[PDB]
Amino acid sequence: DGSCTNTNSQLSANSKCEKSTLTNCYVDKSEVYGTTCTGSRFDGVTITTSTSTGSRISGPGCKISTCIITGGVPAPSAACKISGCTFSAN
Repeated sequence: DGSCTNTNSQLSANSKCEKSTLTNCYVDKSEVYGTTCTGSRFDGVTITTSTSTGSRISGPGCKISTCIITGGVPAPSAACKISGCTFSAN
């Protein structure tokens, strides 16, 4: 019972708790769907089940699609669909 799905990190206590957390995540008014954390930072973002956790993710209307790890890095996610998003390391 860690606030919906926050048992170690912070999903903004107001986003989409559709996935537990590891020990390094602080989102703000966002929407994630079965997404992993491990190491990353969110803030005003609407993403779905995505393995992107490295840098900070923000967007008043950002839309991601799965993709892979992040961290201000492109990574092998050329197949990822990101539109209207602002991120850069965490």
